[PDB]
Amino acid sequence: DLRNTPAKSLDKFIEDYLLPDTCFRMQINHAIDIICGFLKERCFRGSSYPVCVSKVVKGGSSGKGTTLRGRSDADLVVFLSPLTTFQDQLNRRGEFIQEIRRQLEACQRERAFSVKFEGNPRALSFVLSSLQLGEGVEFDVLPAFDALGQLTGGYKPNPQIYVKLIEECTDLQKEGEFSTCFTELQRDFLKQRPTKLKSLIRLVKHWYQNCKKKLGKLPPQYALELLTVYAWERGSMKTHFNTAQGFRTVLELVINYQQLCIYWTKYYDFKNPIIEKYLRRQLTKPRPVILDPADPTGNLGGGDPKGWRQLAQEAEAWLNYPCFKNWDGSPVSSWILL
RNA sequence: GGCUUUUGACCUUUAUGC
RNA sequence: GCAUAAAGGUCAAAAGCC
Ligand SMILES: Nc1ncnc2c1ncn2[C@H]1C[C@H](O)[C@@H](COP(=O)(O)OP(=O)(O)OP(=O)(O)O)O1
Ligand SMILES: [Mg+2]
Ligand SMILES: [Mg+2]
Repeated sequence: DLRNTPAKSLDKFIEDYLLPDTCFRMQINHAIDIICGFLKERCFRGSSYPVCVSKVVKGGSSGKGTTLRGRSDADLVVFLSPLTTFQDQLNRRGEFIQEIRRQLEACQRERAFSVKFEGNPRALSFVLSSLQLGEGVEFDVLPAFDALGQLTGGYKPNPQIYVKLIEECTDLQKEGEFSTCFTELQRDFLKQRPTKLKSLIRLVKHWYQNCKKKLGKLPPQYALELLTVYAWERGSMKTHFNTAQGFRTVLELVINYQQLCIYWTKYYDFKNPIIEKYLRRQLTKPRPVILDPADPTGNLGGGDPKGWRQLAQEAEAWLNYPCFKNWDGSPVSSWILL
């Protein structure tokens, strides 16, 4: 029980309940190998029109290394050559959702594996079960347009790519509805972080699931991850820190949701006039404001004022729980941010 | 400090797709 | 070169146990 776990033993809680088991990371690497192989080697050979898979991006928990044991998805982004514009991705993702299912079910007719389902939807979702899986791994398969292309790190994406995105997102009314194209940037924001930050994120995520079971409608889990990176960057910066403090710090950010204005300039900045103007309007929006580091149009925590109202009421309640109290019963401190 | 596990960086391969 | 999985090597971060 996270609620009754002493603050001192939070790292032990993460170690044997949250950190991936070797069995788990073996279960996942295999399940991915099956589908990556499937997508590349059979799914689109039989071409009424040449469909080429340029990439299959491992994203979400798996890509970042923020997986909860036995509870994390496998999120695979499929970059297709026929998808050439963002609107192409919007207009044609559904065709490809339906085709991939059709191929998977054909591969289920052959006894290669089993699969359980489940423009309009964003992803194909299913539980894959092979011989060496059985209990099955859950999947989200995301067809997407390669807006970034192949790229060497240590360099920002071309700002023109973001000019296109912003113009396209506002010509239409779907801001942040193309975050998928920038999954590699979403990933590399967390993937290279110090180890214990990912651990802390795992802890925050499990706490979040325990609120989802209780409250139902809630802000995206990604928002809470970004809050944790924010809490870490502003209140610590050490590879070695106090988990109970960081956990309390994130909870208080959630409480301070009516004041949050958070953004990073890792993949975009204000040098380009069109981006500069858009970003500045974004920081103006009602609180909280949590910009996706990979997508300036992606405002997390922008959807539900009620969702944060409830999440803050649970976080407030949690501050009295044994996990924020030391041996002597004194409260754990929270970091003072920047 | 010892043992182990998790998460990464870089380097070299193998299969596969582009 | 990029992407997935695997194999070898070099380095590192943290955690569990002692
Ligand atoms: N940018 C976003 N905006 C709104 N919702 C999002 C966004 N990104 C993800 N989600 C939601 C939709 C999905 O149904 C749900 C699952 O995301 P997911 O890919 O599984 O992230 P994750 O892998 O890091 O968390 P998990 O621990 O569940 O695996 O989160
Ligand atoms: Mg996932
Ligand atoms: Mg998912």
